[PDB]
Amino acid sequence: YETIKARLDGTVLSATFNAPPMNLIGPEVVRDLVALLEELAHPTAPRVVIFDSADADFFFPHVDMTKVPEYTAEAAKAGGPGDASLGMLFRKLSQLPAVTIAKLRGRARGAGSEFLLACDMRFASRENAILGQPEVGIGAPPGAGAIQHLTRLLGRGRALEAVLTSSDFDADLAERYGWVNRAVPDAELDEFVAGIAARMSGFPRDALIAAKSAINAISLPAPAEVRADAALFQQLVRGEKVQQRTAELFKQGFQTRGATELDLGDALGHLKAV
Amino acid sequence: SLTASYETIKARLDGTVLSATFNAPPMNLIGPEVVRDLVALLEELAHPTAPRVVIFDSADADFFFPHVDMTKVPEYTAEAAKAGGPGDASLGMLFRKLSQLPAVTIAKLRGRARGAGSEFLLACDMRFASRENAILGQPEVGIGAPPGAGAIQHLTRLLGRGRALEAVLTSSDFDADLAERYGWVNRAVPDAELDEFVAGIAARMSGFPRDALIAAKSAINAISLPAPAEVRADAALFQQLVRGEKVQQRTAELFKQGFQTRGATELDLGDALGHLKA
Amino acid sequence: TASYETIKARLDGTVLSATFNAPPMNLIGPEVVRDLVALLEELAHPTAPRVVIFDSADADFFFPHVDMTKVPEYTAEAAKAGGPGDASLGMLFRKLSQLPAVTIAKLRGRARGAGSEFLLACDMRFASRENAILGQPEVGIGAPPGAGAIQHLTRLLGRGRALEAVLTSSDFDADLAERYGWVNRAVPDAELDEFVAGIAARMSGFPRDALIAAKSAINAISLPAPAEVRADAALFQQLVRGEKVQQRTAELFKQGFQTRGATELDLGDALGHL
Ligand code: NA
Repeated sequence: YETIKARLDGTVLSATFNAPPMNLIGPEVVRDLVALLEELAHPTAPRVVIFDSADADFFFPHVDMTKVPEYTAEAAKAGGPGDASLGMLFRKLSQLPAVTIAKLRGRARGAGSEFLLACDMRFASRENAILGQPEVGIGAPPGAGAIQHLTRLLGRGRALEAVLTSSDFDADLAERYGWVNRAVPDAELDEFVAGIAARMSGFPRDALIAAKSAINAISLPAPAEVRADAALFQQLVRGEKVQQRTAELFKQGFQTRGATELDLGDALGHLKAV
Repeated sequence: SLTASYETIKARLDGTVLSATFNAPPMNLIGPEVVRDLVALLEELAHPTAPRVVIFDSADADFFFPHVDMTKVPEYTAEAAKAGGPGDASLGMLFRKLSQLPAVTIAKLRGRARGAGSEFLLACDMRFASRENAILGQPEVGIGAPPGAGAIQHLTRLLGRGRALEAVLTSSDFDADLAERYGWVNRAVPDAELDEFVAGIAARMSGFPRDALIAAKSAINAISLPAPAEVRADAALFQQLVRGEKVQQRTAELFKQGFQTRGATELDLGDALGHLKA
Repeated sequence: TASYETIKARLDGTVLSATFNAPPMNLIGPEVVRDLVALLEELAHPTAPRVVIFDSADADFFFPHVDMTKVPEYTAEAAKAGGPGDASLGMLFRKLSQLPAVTIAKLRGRARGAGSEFLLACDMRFASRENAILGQPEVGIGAPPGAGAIQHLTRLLGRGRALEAVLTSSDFDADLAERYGWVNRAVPDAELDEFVAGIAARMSGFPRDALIAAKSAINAISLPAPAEVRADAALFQQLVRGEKVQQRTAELFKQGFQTRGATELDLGDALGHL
């Protein structure tokens, strides 16, 4: 794919997001993810997919704020009527027959964090993984699953903290809060994740699918709630207050590889109230 | 900076951040005055131009709230009723209104918060506790009733079944570090850093769009709060057991040893309960 | 107090210490299930002990898993505890969870499969840092866990960590089990007996109706519905009928399953070699 480099080692696929300049989630990333999910639904597809990033500093910084309609239209192609949202695409990711493992170095914010949250397991580099939900600070509630996943993983208090402060969390704090399964030393992370994927590679396909389906049924929101979250994000992200705050962010180097994106959580605290 | 302040709650507004300090001597028992003032504060905070964020703390040297005043239950329940509709005459329903406020609420804990005191903190949006001096507990079962103002609903969700059964059924006191490990508080913070930490959190949210804060909070609450019927059921059961013979006898024994005074029984109530003889 | 063939019981005031002792290796077989059914009946009485501490007499195991050579027999025993469609360890363990008596599982050594599910059905779990091991080997063999691990682990661990524990079928030490939420706390082995005795003692003088009321209210929020317990069992049964489970179970027996060898001592690892 244009934005996803795939290497298949047995029944384990390594899918690497490589969408220069900085791995924004735009229409091409979404299009290629839609195509990948279609492939991974095949009976003889890999049992396990490991997701990682080719970018030095980011997994995904967030969605491309200049292409919201465009990436939304790509996301719609994965679903049926009512599913024109990144949120419903990430729901399909969560329900995939393949076991998905997110391996995080560097920064994953906004829908970047939501992508990780939709995967089955998250393992993060202690030294360099950073998670955040900048959406509220910019001016919209998270629209692709953070509300649904974080509330269940973190519990009410910690989810309110993460979502409403829009602050950045290092890997150790993310582990303590439950946002990732575990923080692992950077030097051990690749081997640790490869080993886990190798565990499951030899297990009966139907057992993996049955157990995952059963756990998902208990722990995923209903589609109505996913669609409601997306609709409210889609409304507020087009609103005047978000326009003004995003305009200030653009002046300060938003969607460039600089201080604003590297330390976006901090940057939001300096924005003038609208 | 116009904002109401009350006999038992010292409230002041600095921009869009309200600081509200509970100060109800002699020892911050949740009595009718505290409940009345909290009812009034929650009504004020429903206004669209009200503060984005409220920081709650305590003026008391040793307690946030020790628990409810067990000598004034009908009187404080009557005050609590004024916050809601028919069937909402309970601290549980008052604390549900607190949870659902448009304002983001931060509980800053030093010293002891037990019973309905812990339940107040649990109803707030975020809890940050002094590592050195914060203590949490649910003494209700040890006295002889299940918690009646939300601890069952909140702790089961935050702690999970096993740890909630441990906390509620043992009525033991938890220090800040263990409270954090169990999920009763968001984080334990060194005492010397706690004020600045909480101020920073509040300052973050102070400049964020009001509608985004409210939208996100409301959606999170929808997933994680009980239904009103469950809150009312929790309250009903507590109000009846606090009048059964065992609670009356054990409460009387506790009063004999200094319950509702600033002494060993209240400073270490978790321990006191374990030594009461059946 | 009553002692049983496989459950050695001592009553001290209002605290019952019930020790599982079913040689050669504490498999959950028909005798264990029979005796557990009888014990649950006794513990329903108004003047039963307020608290029960469960432990094991076996040097290496709490319960390794069920005796897979006696499935009809132990199932028939479990059936006696419930109504139509309750002939499952899942429903038996639900009855355990709903007991008026407070149950504390004190874990040394290995508890896997339905052994872990027994512990999960108890009210509190405290584990020896040095020697407690937990695992759900079911997916590795080829079915989702059928006796409550799906329902309990998803709630206690959250989606990500539950998917990890269930899909990997890996063994978890006490410290990791505590971090993930599978046990309440990990305690040094030398302190574990005193710690658990202290917890039981806290509750010994508490009003019976308060303990029962609070436990019932917590269970109502945190237990699955009976239909979901029945469905967990049925899903396990569908997959267990399949060729892969039959084949992999046979290979495990060929490698010393249900004997005190490497396969049972280190079952998590053993599944990876199939
Ligand atoms: Na948790």
